[PDB]
Amino acid sequence: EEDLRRRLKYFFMSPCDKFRAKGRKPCKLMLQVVKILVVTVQLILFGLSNQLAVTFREENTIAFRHLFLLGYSDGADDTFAAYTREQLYQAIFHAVDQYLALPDVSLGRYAYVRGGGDPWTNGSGLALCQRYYHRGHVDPANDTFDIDPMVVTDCIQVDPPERPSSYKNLTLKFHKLVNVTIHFRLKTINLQSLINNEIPDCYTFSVLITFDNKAHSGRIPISLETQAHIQECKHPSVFQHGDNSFRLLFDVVVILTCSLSFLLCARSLLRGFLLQNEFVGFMWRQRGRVISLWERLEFVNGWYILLVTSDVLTISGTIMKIGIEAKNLASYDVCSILLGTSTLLVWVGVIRYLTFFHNYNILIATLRVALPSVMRFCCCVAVIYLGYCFCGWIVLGPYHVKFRSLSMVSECLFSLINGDDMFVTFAAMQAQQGRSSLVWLFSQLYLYSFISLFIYMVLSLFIALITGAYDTIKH
Amino acid sequence: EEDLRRRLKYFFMSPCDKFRAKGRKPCKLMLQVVKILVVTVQLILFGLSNQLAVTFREENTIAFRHLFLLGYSDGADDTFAAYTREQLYQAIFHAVDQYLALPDVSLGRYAYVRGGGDPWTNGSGLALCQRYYHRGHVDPANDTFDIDPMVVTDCIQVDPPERPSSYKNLTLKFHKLVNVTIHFRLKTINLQSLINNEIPDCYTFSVLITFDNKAHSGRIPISLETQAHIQECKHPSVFQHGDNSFRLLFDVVVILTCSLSFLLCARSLLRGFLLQNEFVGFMWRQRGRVISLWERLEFVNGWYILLVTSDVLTISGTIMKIGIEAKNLASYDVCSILLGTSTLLVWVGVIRYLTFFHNYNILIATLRVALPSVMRFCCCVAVIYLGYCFCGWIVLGPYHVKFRSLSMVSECLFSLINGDDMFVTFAAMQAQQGRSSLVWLFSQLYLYSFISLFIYMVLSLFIALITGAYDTIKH
Amino acid sequence: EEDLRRRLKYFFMSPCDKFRAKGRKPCKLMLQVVKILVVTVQLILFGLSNQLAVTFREENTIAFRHLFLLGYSDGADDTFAAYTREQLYQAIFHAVDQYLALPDVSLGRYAYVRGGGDPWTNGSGLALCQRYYHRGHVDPANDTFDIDPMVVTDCIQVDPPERPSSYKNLTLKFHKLVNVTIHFRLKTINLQSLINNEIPDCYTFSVLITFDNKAHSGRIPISLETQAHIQECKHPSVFQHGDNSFRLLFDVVVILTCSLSFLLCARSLLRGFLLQNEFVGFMWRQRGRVISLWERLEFVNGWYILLVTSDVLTISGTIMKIGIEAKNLASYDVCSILLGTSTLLVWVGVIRYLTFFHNYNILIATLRVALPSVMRFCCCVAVIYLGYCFCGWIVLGPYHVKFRSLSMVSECLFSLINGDDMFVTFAAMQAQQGRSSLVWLFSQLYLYSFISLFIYMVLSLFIALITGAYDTIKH
Amino acid sequence: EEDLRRRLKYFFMSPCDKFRAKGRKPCKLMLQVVKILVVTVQLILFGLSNQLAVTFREENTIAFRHLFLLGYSDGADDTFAAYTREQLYQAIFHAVDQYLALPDVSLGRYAYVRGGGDPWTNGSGLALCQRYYHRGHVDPANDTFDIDPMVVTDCIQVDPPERPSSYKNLTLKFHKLVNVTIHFRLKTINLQSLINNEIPDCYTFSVLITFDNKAHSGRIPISLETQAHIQECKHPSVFQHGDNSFRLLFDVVVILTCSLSFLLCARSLLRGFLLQNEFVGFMWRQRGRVISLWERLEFVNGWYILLVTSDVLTISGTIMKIGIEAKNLASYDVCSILLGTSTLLVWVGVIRYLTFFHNYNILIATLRVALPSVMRFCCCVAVIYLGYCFCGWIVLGPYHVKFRSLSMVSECLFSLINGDDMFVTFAAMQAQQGRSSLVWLFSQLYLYSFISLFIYMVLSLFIALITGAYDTIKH
Ligand SMILES: CCCCCCCC(=O)OC[C@H](COP(=O)(O)O[C@@H]1[C@H](O)[C@H](O)[C@@H](OP(=O)(O)O)[C@H](OP(=O)(O)O)[C@H]1O)OC(=O)CCCCCCC
Ligand SMILES: CCCCCCCC(=O)OC[C@H](COP(=O)(O)O[C@@H]1[C@H](O)[C@H](O)[C@@H](OP(=O)(O)O)[C@H](OP(=O)(O)O)[C@H]1O)OC(=O)CCCCCCC
Ligand SMILES: CCCCCCCC(=O)OC[C@H](COP(=O)(O)O[C@@H]1[C@H](O)[C@H](O)[C@@H](OP(=O)(O)O)[C@H](OP(=O)(O)O)[C@H]1O)OC(=O)CCCCCCC
Repeated sequence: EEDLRRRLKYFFMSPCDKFRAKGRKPCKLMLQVVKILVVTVQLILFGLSNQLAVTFREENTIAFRHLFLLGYSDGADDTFAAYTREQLYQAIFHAVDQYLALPDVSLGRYAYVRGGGDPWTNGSGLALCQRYYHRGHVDPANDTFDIDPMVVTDCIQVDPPERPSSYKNLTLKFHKLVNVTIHFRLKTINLQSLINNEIPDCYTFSVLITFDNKAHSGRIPISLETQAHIQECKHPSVFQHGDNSFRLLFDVVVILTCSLSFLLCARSLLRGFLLQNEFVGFMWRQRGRVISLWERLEFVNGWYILLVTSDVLTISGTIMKIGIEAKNLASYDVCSILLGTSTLLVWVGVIRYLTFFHNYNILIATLRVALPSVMRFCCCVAVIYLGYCFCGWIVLGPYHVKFRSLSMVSECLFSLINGDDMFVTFAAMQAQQGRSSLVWLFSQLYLYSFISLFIYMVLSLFIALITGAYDTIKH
Repeated sequence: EEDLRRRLKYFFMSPCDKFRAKGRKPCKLMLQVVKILVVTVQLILFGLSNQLAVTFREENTIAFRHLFLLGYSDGADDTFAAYTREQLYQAIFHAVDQYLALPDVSLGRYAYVRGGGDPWTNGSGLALCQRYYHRGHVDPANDTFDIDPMVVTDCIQVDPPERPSSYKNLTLKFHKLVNVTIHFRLKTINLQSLINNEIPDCYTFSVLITFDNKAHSGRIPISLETQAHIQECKHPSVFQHGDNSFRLLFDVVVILTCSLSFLLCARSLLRGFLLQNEFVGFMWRQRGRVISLWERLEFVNGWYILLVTSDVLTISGTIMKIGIEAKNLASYDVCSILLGTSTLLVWVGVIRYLTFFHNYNILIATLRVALPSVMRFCCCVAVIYLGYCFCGWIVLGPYHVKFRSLSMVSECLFSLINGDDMFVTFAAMQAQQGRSSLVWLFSQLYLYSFISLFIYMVLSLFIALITGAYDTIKH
Repeated sequence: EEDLRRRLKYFFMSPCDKFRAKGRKPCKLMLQVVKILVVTVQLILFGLSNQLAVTFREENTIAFRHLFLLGYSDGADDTFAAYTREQLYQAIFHAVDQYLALPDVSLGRYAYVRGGGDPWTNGSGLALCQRYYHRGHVDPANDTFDIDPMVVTDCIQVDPPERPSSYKNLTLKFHKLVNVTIHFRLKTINLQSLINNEIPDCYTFSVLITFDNKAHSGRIPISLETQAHIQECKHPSVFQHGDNSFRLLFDVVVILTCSLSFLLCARSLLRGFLLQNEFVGFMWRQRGRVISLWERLEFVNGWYILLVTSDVLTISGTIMKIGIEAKNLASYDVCSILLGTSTLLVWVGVIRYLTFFHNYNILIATLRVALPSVMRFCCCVAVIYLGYCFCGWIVLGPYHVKFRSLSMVSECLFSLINGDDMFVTFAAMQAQQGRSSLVWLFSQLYLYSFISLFIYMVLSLFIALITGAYDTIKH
Repeated sequence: EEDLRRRLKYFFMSPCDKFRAKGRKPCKLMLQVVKILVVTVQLILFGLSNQLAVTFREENTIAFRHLFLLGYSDGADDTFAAYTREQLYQAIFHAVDQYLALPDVSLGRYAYVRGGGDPWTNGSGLALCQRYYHRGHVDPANDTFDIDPMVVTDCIQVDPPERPSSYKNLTLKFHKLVNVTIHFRLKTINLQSLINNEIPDCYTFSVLITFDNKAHSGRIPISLETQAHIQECKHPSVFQHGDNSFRLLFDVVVILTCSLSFLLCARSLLRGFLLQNEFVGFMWRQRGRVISLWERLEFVNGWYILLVTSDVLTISGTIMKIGIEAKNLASYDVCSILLGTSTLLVWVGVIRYLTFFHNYNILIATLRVALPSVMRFCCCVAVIYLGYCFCGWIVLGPYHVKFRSLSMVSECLFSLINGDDMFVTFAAMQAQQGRSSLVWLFSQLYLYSFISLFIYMVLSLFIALITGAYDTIKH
């Protein structure tokens, strides 16, 4: 520390002592405070426009399941099937007879498409199709079965009449069938213009009823899918952009203020790297050996590496959100994560504002001392925790529904050590008590030892590691 | 401490040492003990009269949903709707045909109103009305839509016959409709006079059936509302006030005894302010600087500021409860909070009676040392906790019902760190596993990191702060 | 300690040092070990005979609800009612037509009673009765109502024919009715003689169908009750007492061995009282003042006061269980508590056998040091906990079902601080969000402050009191 | 320690110091690392072939309950019964009429058996049978009942016609019947050859419909059972073993590599026993007395005793899994436990690899110091915990369903101290509030004292034992 006491001990510095040494107003500091009030308000004005366009989308799918499926009651979306050979005829014919008489029984003013796509012809609106094996003759107890898997697509085409036969002659070959699908499209007008007070959207659905039979087990599940394709509709109206000028000028400010904060925060990371040369350069190997890949990262502080990354995640989400004016992108799964994960990192930066206080620093710096010791112990438990996942998946696998796959076993074993759906899993074991009573005896040894290891001892380590790292900050 | 050792060290004083110095019987202390046995008994005699008048009110609404709605089974109050154009005709006509034949199928002896209100005429009892746009012609794929929002109120009036046509000619214009409401009123006699043994009340309901269609999505929810308007009914009977003299003389005692305790407790706050002049006045800036806005509030003790406020909340609730004899106020939401929040503060004052013991003081004064350190750490977590609310609301928003609004996200994320409805949220993510499988991967990173931060570390700080503030009271 | 070092320091004594001083085999100690293996085996042989006689009793009530009630589906035992005036005629007539044709549609071989009781005549088996007000004429909007409460009992009597009219002329006066009940009895033969291999029991039920209308709110709940009256049936068979001699000789051993242990344990309490005279008698007020109501109870040890009481509870339950041979007592609610609470106290006496070990004593004597400090703090919380019960019962009372009475509020507030039915209570508040939106704002302040007081601080005191009383046993 | 400092202090040795003394590459150590990647991949390739063969098995049983049972809706598998004498005729006849017309209404191409088993004749496919008492005449109120238990098996035989009467004359004797069963078998072809691309399996079911009446209580539960008998089906096809050569050569590697690791790990246990002779042999009773059955087990380390046992459990599960090629064994309950429990012990051996680090050893060796003290305290609680099981089973036994047997009481009392199904048990007590109101008062003393003993104190001992054993590893 020969020459640069004025400069190297100005880098390591509390921001409240900036006024005493030289003094300049915090135009560097309060720029990040603006980012709190600019990014959050962007998300609320976008999140309330996404909430409106889903509660209309998911309430046409419910209205499509009652008009197009035979005997649909609420709550049954997985147990709804067809078990006889005459219920599958009555489910296909009811889905078409309600399509050929749609604007006389349904309310909402839907209209047909006269489609010209790939699973349609030149003048069709409905296309029910079959898939089955091209050559097959199976018979149990006379075991000459021949399988050549090649799907045969025998589509049936019918058009909708509006202003005032060849599908009833349908054969399915039930010992050969794979699945029967139904394709049609409907256009509607979103009449939710109370909040917009301007031109609303014009939607175009795509309903897919699937009579899937892949298990070949005498059970055909029936479902319904939609893909709400959204674009503008050609209006003869005028002056839409009187209210459109209140939302697009606000989104380019985020492109500015997060990138204007990307200029200043990254430059502070350049200034921290030039002072690495000034420090070890004049320390000309004086204390033997200086750099051991730990003294270089002292200049690199963990808060500027967070705001630089949070500016990249924000600027990659604002460009995608501009694709709502007229652009033909339909991907809200990517656009919402890039805005959502960035907003998670913007808010946790306020802890740095709470860091420079002498009474909050004790409550935070224990989470930097214990953060190695907690994460070290999490590797001694995630070896044990992966042990009970493979043992429960193959023994309690055929008999129970909760223990079926490792995406579901690791959710039912992790919710059971925190105290939820516990007696439901014990009471489900006793439905197989008389049925193969040795599995029930192993399911009592499995569900008593796993629950009394991660609650009574392993959960009690995480209490003792924080308290053991709380006495070492003031004693 | 020159002159007032007899007086300033009589203010700071344990109440059990009052007898030794001068000595007077505790007519100041035991007045608050009477307030325990006067306010609580007021609430139980009022709470058991409110319980009787609601279990009659909410069991006529259930009886109105079965008589007036077509196909109403229990448990369905949100999934009950109408999806075709003929089920809405059969739901309006069944609600009127059971109104024009009400005293021949229903038990309970209801009677009509012959109403003279604002949505009625001079001689009507039932008024079904429409609302629709005044000028509209929408059509998808021929996109000339014109909207001028102005509700048109085409009410239909019909009267009930009792002693031994123009509504069947109803058209709704389903591509233009907003909502269809139904207004009528019924009067009944509360025959629950077992506990009263005197004149009971006479009610007048107001049933509102709402065929609301605001989403314009092919789904019309059906509901029913009541506002039980309550006043007396003109009796030719005599001597009601033989049992009425057991409840109104007891309520003016609370007006006395809480205000007589407002005279003595506030005067003790005046006496604590005059001794502020006697203390710092004769300390004529002797130790440099005395008052720094912390030494003034030493005279202000936190228990007399609580009982003064609890007397204002009580006296503002006793005046409102007098409006049950003959007054025409109908507001129980304000009257019950003013009594309920006051009773919460009366009971916690008993801790002051448990404060002056040498074995309970250790168990309470740790909650005054740790109360800063817990509340400081709650500000370092409510910044993180508001981070995960915005990230979960826009990503897991369209796909799930629990994560729909911040009034519901902050209830499902807070119940998940205490161990409830945990596996229900994990099993609801896997219904969208094949459907857009990148959201499911983010919902595993979101629901494993949020749950292992506020249970394994942050919940383990609150254990270490109490223990760290429990060793500093006896070591 | 002058004279009785041989005797007073033989009273205070570990039982493993009994062999070294004088020496006698533990016929005093191992008598209590026999009580472990005699009382527990009595309960299992009695508990498995009570389990068999209830699963037959509660599976005739389910079979009676399907044969005698119109439209009874499972799961609905509180929502089952009758809302129109014609459904109450069809529910009474179906309960009688299935009684007059019972042995032709029902399986089980039930038989009639030809009853001679108090609500019957000389030759009747079925008695449907009415109760209504003797003088009443109520009318809303012409408010001259007169009430004279006196029940009029107009019973209708009909007899069952078996070997090959005046009830159809029934009028109920629905604006005057109170309730309509139905009384009959059936006799059956318990054919579950697989485990008995001797004469089984012969039952006589009593079915009570109640069309109760006390609310007068247009809703009549329908229910069914049974009282299975049990005695012997007059058999011409012989040699029942070949298997009866395996269960009554085993129950008089408990009358002996618990009372033979009442002779020795109470005599040890007499011997502890005579040595109180020998101790303070020769201490002739030597150290000033000796007895201060704490030194007398040093001789009284807390384990012999437990086994004496556990012998009284056992001997009062064995006498009652003898009333199953031929005695006409029917009270299993008293007999099972006297056996159950006694068995709870027999098992916790084994801790005394684990007390005399130098490695288990540390784990138990912390529960005698902390047991004052935990119970002192439980009085500082049960004052706060009773505060939130009265505030939640009157504000969240009319709007919600869980917060209806203090027998239910104190179960829903206590299960919410341990982590169960938490999000169910938050999601039930938002069904009244638009309906009177100030109650919903108070229900967020009520259900966030109560849950973050008894989990984050008050639950963290009980961890700090045990740890603070665990360092004071070895440091 | 005279002669063998080179040898006895080479046994006690960290494996990272093996290179410094003599030096050889870890072919002993990394063999166990191969066992991680060989046993786990064996379980995933076997677990995904068991998952496919169960989701076909349990989706034919659902398809059999809708085709063969009258009025079967989903969710009712215990409440489905028959209560009148005409519903049992309509349930037997519907199960046969859908069997004699099975290949005309059902999809899946099932075929009959023409069975030649023990409950069949020479040319039958369906066998409905009766069981009843051979001599019985019971009558209540004329109490001459005679019972001679001997089952009479009156089977009725009928054959299925395919290419284009004596069962309708059936009498059941309902006052004498025991149960009515139905036996038939069906063969189907598993058409799930997408993942196999070769010859699939050929199944043969066995459906058992049971009209069991053992309670004789007017309720006959109806159920359905299957035993999917699996073997090959005689194919005229060729070249199945092109894909079969990818799974059987991988399973004999586990037979090698776990037994090749059984040669080296057991030899290390032989070498630890020869050095017991070298240690105490040259210590010729020098320090008085050496071996006290604690110094012998110092050579026996707890990790080699675990891998030897885990090799026996693995080699006993690989031999059983070979019985899937052509062997006629059908026992997956034994084969999955021998693989599952072995895989649990393979994964926990990785803790030994995390043991030899100076920062993970503190987090693990506390679980060897506290493991006595936790297990000692678990014996002082499992005496109390067995006390509340017998007290709750006989008092809350007849009235409630959750407290019915000790296999269910010990699951509902253990899930209640961890915070699950808590308010469900409190709300179930209040359904018997008016009915025998002294049991309800005892159920509040029972469910408030048991829950505030094992959460507020006993759960707080396990936190204080870990923290008390964490300060004794670094202070
Ligand atoms: C005369 C008009 C009517 C007044 C009738 C008065 C009848 C009588 O005998 O006087 C008592 C009076 C004390 O009452 P005083 O008016 O001062 O009131 C004090 C005041 O209420 C404090 O807040 C009380 O403390 P705490 O909240 O309880 O902790 C305290 O209660 P307690 O100590 O009373 O328990 C009181 O001292 O004496 C004196 O004034 C001091 C000596 C000067 C002599 C004054 C002689 C009157
Ligand atoms: C004679 C009538 C029948 C009595 C048959 C008696 C047969 C015989 O051999 O006498 C033993 C008797 C001791 O029994 P004793 O009647 O005093 O009974 C004592 C009493 O039961 C204590 O409560 C026991 O303590 P603990 O709850 O176990 O902790 C203790 O048990 P234990 O120490 O026995 O284990 C007993 O000392 O001796 C003496 O009286 C003292 C010497 C005076 C000589 C008396 C000679 C009889
Ligand atoms: C010749 C027959 C085939 C044998 C081929 C042998 C090829 C060769 O180079 O010999 C090595 C052999 C050591 O192997 P050795 O048979 O004694 O086996 C030891 C044994 O397996 C221990 O349990 C191992 O400890 P750990 O579980 O790992 O902790 C240890 O492993 P490692 O130390 O090996 O890693 C072994 O020492 O040397 C000696 O015998 C001692 C010197 C005497 C000279 C002996 C010269 C052969």
